[PDB]
Amino acid sequence: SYRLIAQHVEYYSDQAVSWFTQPVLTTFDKDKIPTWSVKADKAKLTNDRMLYLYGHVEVNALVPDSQLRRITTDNAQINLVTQDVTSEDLVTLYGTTFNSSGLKMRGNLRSKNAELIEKVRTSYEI
Repeated sequence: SYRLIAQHVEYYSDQAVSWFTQPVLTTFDKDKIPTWSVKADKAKLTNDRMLYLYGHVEVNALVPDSQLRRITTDNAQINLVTQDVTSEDLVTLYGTTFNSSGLKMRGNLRSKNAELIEKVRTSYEI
């Protein structure tokens, strides 16, 4: 369950793609309680429900029961059916007990897990 709100939108039927200006995506759990908010400057939605997010991507947790609180990156890709998320850019994961930075990320909004792939630094270091 999700909602996608945006300002300008263009849909082109030949490519079957929508382009959104300032998308705000809200995902919801079994009971329609909002659980994640995802914002970006711009997004492209494909025919098979892959959301590509571009510019100032920000993922925020909306429930207290999540160790991962926030993710930021220049660009990210979400599958809206399985809730997988990826970024191939620099990423910052804000958690409950420390924050982390690295190059690239893979994760899932339904399990609430996210991992950085390379060059990983934490806020508690040194």
